[PDB]
Amino acid sequence: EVETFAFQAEIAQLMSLIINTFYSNKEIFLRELISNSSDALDKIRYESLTDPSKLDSGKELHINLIPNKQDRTLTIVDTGIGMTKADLINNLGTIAKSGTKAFMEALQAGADISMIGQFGVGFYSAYLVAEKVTVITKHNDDEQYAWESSAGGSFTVRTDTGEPMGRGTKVILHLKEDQTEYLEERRIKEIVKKHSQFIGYPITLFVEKE
Amino acid sequence: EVETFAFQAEIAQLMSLIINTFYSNKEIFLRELISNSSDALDKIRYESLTDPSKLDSGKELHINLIPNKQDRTLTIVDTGIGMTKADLINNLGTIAKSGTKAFMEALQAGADISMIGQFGVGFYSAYLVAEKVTVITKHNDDEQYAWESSAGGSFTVRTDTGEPMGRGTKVILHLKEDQTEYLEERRIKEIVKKHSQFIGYPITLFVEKE
Ligand SMILES: CN(C)Cc1ccccc1Sc1ccc(O)cc1O
Ligand SMILES: CN(C)Cc1ccccc1Sc1ccc(O)cc1O
Ligand SMILES: [Mg+2]
Repeated sequence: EVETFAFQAEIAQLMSLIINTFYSNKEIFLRELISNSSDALDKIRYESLTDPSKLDSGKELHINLIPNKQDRTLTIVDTGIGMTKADLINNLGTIAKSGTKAFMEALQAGADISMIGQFGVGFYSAYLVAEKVTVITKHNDDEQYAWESSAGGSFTVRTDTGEPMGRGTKVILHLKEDQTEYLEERRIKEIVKKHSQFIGYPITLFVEKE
Repeated sequence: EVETFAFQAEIAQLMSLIINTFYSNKEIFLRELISNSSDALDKIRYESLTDPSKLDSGKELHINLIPNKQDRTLTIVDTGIGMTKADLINNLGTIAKSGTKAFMEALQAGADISMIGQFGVGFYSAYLVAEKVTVITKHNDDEQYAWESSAGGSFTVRTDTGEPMGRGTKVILHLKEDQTEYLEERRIKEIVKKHSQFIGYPITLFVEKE
């Protein structure tokens, strides 16, 4: 079963703004997704402080960056707290309606798109570079699910019978045809060093067979 | 009953660093505390999206800044999710052990104290300006508690029979004798505009009788 949901009007508006506004500084999408991963890792760490069994689904707390030039995908994997099905449907665990409001009011007051993460909706900066985003997630309290959207007002949720993850979130960015620089090792390294050099979890940039 | 707890060695180390390092840019303490309040407000908002009764303890989501020159206190009040007794004992709901580690490693790599909030331990920047901090908190799942510390390696927790808060957190900064500029209306306004101008909750700066 694939279930299809409509985005709330404000989130649809946010994604259309991200897709259609001319804005050259697209590289901040990776900082925002790594920041979300770090937040998710913080959350499972915090829960584990009083219930160590929370880590039975995986003790390692890390972020992996996986480019694939054949599929034209960049995948960000974390072993953080993950998302339940209900979290996925609630705009990926965000307060996206109120966050979008505050982001829009800030843009009116002289903010720019790079400040999106201050308003809790940094995930949607993925659409600066991706035509489609697939999110695979596993939370301790639910089964493994796949969320997907190519924007256009709707997203799908289905149970994921793919590779079991144990716990965490994978964001698969199906890149736009003119955004393949974000598959290049030196480009990813540059962005991580520029924007994410002090993240408190190991970030491993995977290599590809040439 | 007043219970006294020792800080973990790493947190005690962090507070001693904050208290003893020469660092003139102390004003960032307010940005960090407002940011924590905004995070707590985001959390109760998110919970309320699927269980509206979470707001039975108070529908208003806001931040108040209350200077008191007679007591020499600056109080930051929020109606966010609040903290249970267990949260208070776990370093105010932070991952302070791992966060302190990452903050220290960043300081070695060219970070400065103003970046403390990136590592989840921004609360402790309160000790840039306060000799003592009192935290009154009420979470939906627990009773109202008061946490207190003048650093020096220990903190206390007691049930609070003061004014019932409903839900949220009050951080009371008992300011150092040479830090009373942070009670001045124009100074607080300047800092809020400089560092917190896009927070998505109303921030109300209370006035005093002269
Ligand atoms: C809402 N929670 C239950 C989970 C959660 C909380 C904070 C941050 C991330 C997350 S999950 C996640 C979402 C987006 C992403 O890009 C990476 C992630 O790890
Ligand atoms: C751990 N949670 C259960 C609560 C919580 C989560 C995130 C941020 C703040 C908080 S509570 C709080 C702590 C410090 C402060 O300065 C202001 C606050 O509102
Ligand atoms: Mg944050």
